[PDB]
Amino acid sequence: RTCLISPSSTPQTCPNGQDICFLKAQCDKFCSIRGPVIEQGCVATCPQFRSNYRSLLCCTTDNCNH
Amino acid sequence: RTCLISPSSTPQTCPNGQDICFLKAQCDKFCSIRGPVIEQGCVATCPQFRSNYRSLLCCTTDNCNH
Repeated sequence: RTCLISPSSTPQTCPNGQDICFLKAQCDKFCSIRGPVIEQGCVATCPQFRSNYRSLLCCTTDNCNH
Repeated sequence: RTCLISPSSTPQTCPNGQDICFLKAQCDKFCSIRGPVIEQGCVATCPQFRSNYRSLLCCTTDNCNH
């Protein structure tokens, strides 16, 4: 499908297998002052939820990861 | 924490030990007369991604499940 991409959050077209879009907010040792580290794009699966995240969003819809 | 709750989406403090809130949405047959079934609450572990799901948001912050 198509999903949004990180930095700029624009559209990009997945390859076969990347049927799912995601938005992932994760925390470094400096989550509290910097903020979480965001990363969106095309995944093939929904990444299992690491304790360090402020949140995961996994959606099958184009550009749904926003 | 206090997470948003399904039928009505009023905040409710997770039973001590449940810190992550989630928002789920899948379609059923009336997925065109109403839209997807939306279920939101408190959990222990973020739910397993499930193919037949329109979306699944797992966040750890108050009433974020929205």
